[PDB]
Amino acid sequence: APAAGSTLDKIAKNGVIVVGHRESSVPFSYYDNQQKVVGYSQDYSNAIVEAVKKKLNKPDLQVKLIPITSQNRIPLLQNGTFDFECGSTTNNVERQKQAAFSDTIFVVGTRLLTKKGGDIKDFADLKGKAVVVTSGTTSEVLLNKLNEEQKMNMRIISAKDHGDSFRTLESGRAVAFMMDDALLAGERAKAKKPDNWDIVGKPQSQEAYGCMLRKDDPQFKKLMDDTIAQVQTSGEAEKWFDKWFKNPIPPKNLNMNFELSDEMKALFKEPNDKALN
Ligand SMILES: N[C@@H](CCC(=O)O)C(=O)O
Repeated sequence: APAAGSTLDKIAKNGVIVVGHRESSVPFSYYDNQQKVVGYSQDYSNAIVEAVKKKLNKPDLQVKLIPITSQNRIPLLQNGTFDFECGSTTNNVERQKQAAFSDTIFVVGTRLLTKKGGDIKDFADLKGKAVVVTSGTTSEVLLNKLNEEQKMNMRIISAKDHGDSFRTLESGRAVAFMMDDALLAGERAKAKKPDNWDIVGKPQSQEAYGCMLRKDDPQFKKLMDDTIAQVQTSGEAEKWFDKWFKNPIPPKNLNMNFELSDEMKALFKEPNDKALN
C-alpha cells in the first residue's frame, strides 16, 4: 500500500493526478492548436495516467494538466505543484539530487539552429555573436561554460521557452539557437519558412530524456518504469516514434523526417534509466 508522503498517496488523498506538460517541446509535449497537449512523450504520460487509475482502482480519477517550463519544473515538482511530467527533460546526475527519472524515452544531441544562407556552420563561428538559448536548460549551462572557458564573447539571450527562443532567431535578434537537436527540428517545423533553417555544429553533449517525478518515491517510479517497459518492449514505442517523427504532425502538418537510431532500438529492447551525463 502507498506509504504516506508518496505520490500515489498524494493522488489518492487529493482525488486527482496532476500531470505537468510542456507547451513548446515539439514533437514531445506541446500544444497542437486543436485544444490538446500532444506528443511522443505525452503518449507515455497518458499511459502512466491509465496505470495510475488501475493501480488505485479509481476509473474516474481526475486528471489535471499543468504547463511547466524548463526553468520552473524542479521547483514546481518539489512542492507538489505537479506529480510527474514526460516531455524533454534531461536526466543527469546533478538533477538526480533534486528529483528522480523514469527509464529513458529519447536521446538527443545539443546543436545549433541557424539560417541556411548565413555564415554559421559550426560552434567556432559563434565567437562574438548573439546566441539564444532557453532558460533553465542544459544547453544554457553548456553555452555559458563555453563562453567563459573558451572566451567566446557571445551575447547570450535567455528565452522562457523553445518557441520564444526560435522566434528570437527568426526575427534576427540572434544568429543561432542552441538546443537539443530534436527540439530544434520541432521548432523549425512550426517556422514561417522551415527550409530557411539548418541544424549545424558538433553536438556539445549527448543527453537522455526521462519522465521526471519526485525523488525517494520508488513505488511511483516503478509504476512509471513498468508502464514504459511494456510500451517499449512490445514495439508500441517505435509505433509512437513513427507517428511523431516520420509522419505529418501538427500544428502545420509538416514532417520531422527523423529516423530511430539503433541506440534507441536497443534501449526499447531492454529499458533502463541510466543518465548519459
Ligand atoms: N533536455 C534539456 C533541454 C530541453 C528542455 O529543457 O526542455 C534540458 O532538460 O535542460
